[PDB]
Amino acid sequence: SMKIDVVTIFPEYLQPVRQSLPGKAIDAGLVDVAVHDLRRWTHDVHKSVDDSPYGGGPGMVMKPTVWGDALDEICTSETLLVVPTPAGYPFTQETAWQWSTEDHLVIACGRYEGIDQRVADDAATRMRVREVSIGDYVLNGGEAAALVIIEAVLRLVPGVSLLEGPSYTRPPSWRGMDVPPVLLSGDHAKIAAWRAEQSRQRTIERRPDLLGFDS
Amino acid sequence: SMKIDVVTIFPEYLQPVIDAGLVDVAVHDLRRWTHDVHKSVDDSPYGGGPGMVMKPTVWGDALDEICTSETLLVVPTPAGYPFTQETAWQWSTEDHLVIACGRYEGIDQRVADDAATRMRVREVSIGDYVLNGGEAAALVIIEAVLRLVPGVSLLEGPSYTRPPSWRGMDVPPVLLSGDHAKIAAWRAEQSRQRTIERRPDLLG
Ligand SMILES: Nc1nc(Cl)c2nc[nH]c2n1
Ligand SMILES: Nc1nc(Cl)c2nc[nH]c2n1
Repeated sequence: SMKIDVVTIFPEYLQPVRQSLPGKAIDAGLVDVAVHDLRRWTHDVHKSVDDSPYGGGPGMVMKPTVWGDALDEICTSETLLVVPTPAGYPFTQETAWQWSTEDHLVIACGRYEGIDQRVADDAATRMRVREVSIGDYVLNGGEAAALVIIEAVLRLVPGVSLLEGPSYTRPPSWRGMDVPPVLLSGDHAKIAAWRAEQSRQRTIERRPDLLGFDS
Repeated sequence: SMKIDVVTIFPEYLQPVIDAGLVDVAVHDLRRWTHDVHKSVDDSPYGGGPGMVMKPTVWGDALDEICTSETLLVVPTPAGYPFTQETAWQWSTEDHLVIACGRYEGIDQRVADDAATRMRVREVSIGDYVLNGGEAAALVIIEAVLRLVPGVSLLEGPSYTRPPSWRGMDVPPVLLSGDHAKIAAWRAEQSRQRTIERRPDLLG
């Protein structure tokens, strides 16, 4: 069974991990997900986790000291440390398959302008570290990305290309819109071929990159 | 002022949303619009194959109640157009977003096609991986859009803060130099190197 530890300053926000696909995985005993408040490893009265960036710039950077202490306690040499960041390597379906075989994922959720780079650099001297992005958009922090990664990985664990075209179910006519007749015909070869043509049309239109075309 | 309605069979997933003003996020249990005592939301796919397809009659009723002509209907799906920061900026000025969360096998296509005859519909993916359902994607979309609502190229390089020395690693001395033109040039080179290494697709 897999162990996933999530470290965040917003532990309550990782509640969606519950009943859902990850929730079912947890209750089936296929994974254990534990969420940790980063502030647990602070020592000052104000529980500060961030400070202004060296060299200037807007916002705050998360302090290495607190993160270092947290990861010391939670990680081992076998840990795969996942660091969600807009500046990361792309997280893809291939990545999800790869991580689905891991014994222990630790996900370090950052906020503000991110985590002092020395945290990942230091961790990499003792364990495998993967800084990853889940897409080309900006988030306030890594927490929502952690949920996406957990969803993409867990649905692949034992025990749990091109675009899929349109799908239909009953009734065969609805608001004057009919299900494509071929889908009702029971002709496997014809259905297979129609579904391939639909997938091609959709992939060209929506994701031409998947077929090696521009945009 | 933006209103976001999310429709899902997992309302608790999305439930915990700041609470600062002109932004209302309401979550709706899709089972509210089911017709049968079993509260069925999906059915076997026409043409065969694995999985289930979400029912058009249920989704049709839900969207009829929740949507208006002004609504931007967002449908998270792995088969979508890509959701990008450009998309986020566009949607941030919308008065009403409705996010229809379904299982990845899909909502019967007639739902989106019907809706598109009376409102703007956007089927979108948030990346190149499959999720079992659109719920986590909706969280990402809501976050990416709302942080662009006032008061609601190249990769960035490494950042640093106190202490100047930690576990044998010093903050790059240039950042402490007070030469701010040089600091900008150093950061640009860091960005170049990181983009080449991690995201060469961004350079062409
Ligand atoms: N904070 C954060 N984390 C991850 Cl993985 C991201 N992927 C895209 N934007 C992102 N922002
Ligand atoms: N179910 C689902 N939905 C959306 Cl928007 C996705 N975007 C990428 N993978 C996805 N999977």
